[PDB]
Amino acid sequence: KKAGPVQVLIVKDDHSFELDETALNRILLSEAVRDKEVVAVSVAGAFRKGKSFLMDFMLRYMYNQESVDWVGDYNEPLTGFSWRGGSERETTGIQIWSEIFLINKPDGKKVAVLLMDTQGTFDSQSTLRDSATVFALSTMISSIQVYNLSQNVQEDDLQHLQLFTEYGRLAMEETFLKPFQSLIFLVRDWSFPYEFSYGADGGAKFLEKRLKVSGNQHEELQNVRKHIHSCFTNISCFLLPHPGLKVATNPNFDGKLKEIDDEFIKNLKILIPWLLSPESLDIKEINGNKITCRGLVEYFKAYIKIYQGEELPHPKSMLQATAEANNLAAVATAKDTYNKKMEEICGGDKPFLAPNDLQTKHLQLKEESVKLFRGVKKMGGEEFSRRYLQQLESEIDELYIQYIKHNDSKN
Ligand SMILES: Nc1nc2c(ncn2[C@@H]2O[C@H](COP(=O)(O)OP(=O)(O)O)[C@@H](O)[C@H]2O)c(=O)[nH]1
Ligand SMILES: [Mg+2]
Repeated sequence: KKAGPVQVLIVKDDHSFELDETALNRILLSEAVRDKEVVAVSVAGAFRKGKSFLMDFMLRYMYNQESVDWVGDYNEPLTGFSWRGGSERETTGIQIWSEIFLINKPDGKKVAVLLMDTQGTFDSQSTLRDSATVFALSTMISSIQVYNLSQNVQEDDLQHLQLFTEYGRLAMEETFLKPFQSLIFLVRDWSFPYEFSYGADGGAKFLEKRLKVSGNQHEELQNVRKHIHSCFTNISCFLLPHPGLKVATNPNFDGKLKEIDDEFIKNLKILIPWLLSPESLDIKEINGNKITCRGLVEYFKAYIKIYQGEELPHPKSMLQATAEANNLAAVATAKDTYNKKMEEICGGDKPFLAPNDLQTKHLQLKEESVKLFRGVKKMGGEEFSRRYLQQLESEIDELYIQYIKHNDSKN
């Protein structure tokens, strides 16, 4: 029925990660949105840090682009669809919004925006692994990762980034492109507007001090500061102020808007567009290929097989995963091209085509669609690629078959 948060990936108590593929397919494989280039916005962070709360206002904005006052009526309590849904009942894992959002970039492109909520605990390793895995995945998939910290970017906050740098540096060498898109530090209750101002301007001078290496204090947090900037195309920071005390000292805050502090609402109002304004949306791209919702479904499947058991994958294994998904996505794109181009000539209905003619069109469009497959960059390497080549040839042969059926409907 109506939209709500659907728990697509969950961490099992046995330390294994189960991905509800079916729900993922309902959402991203729907015909309306399947073929759209995709923006994947994820918020990740500790439990009980104001994530859902924020993500509300992200929905309020998405369902109300037109409004100047999407934030809502001040004398009315906050209402609308809710990420908090059933109160937690909190478990490490990833939630996505049941409704994908369709939006036009300034250049007329109709993109799909996917909202991810990433919940995990960050305290004990047997509990960090899962979190760092959920975090890994979350970041791997997302085009935009907003990292939701409480009061400051702390060393332990920067620690969870360690897992990427190893994999980044590796991916970077093999692809010759930086591996991740945008990472955003969202500092939650900033209390030094006199040291750095709230919002992006100020958030950025803050992040520059915090990320600068060689307090001499840091240890192998040096390694992260050293390489963090090479792994991410862009890294930014937003200083968000305290919601006021009615919001902080209450669970499932049911108050009216006026209850929320003014400077929190002031700044919340620039923040959300900042992240999800049409100009600000960043299309997910791996290797320099833009990714399709269908395409994105491949990367889920691939990365999930990797994080099985307590042991975490080595960059090398992750890398190989990215190769699978990257290769698969090329198949779908090339097969889509063949399929859609064939549909004109063969016809959704009409008109008649002589058997030998269908033959000659098919194999040229098959050879040429295979060429496009070869054209796209492949993570793994030709040898690794070649197994997928066959798959594409085989998937096209079965599409050919289906098209002789249709063709052979002219008496
Ligand atoms: N101190 C503080 N508390 C907040 C903020 N935003 C929300 N809260 C409150 O903190 C509690 C946890 O927020 P919640 O939405 O459940 O975040 P989540 O549990 O991480 O998804 C809720 O009762 C909120 O009412 C914030 O920016 N600062
Ligand atoms: Mg949440």
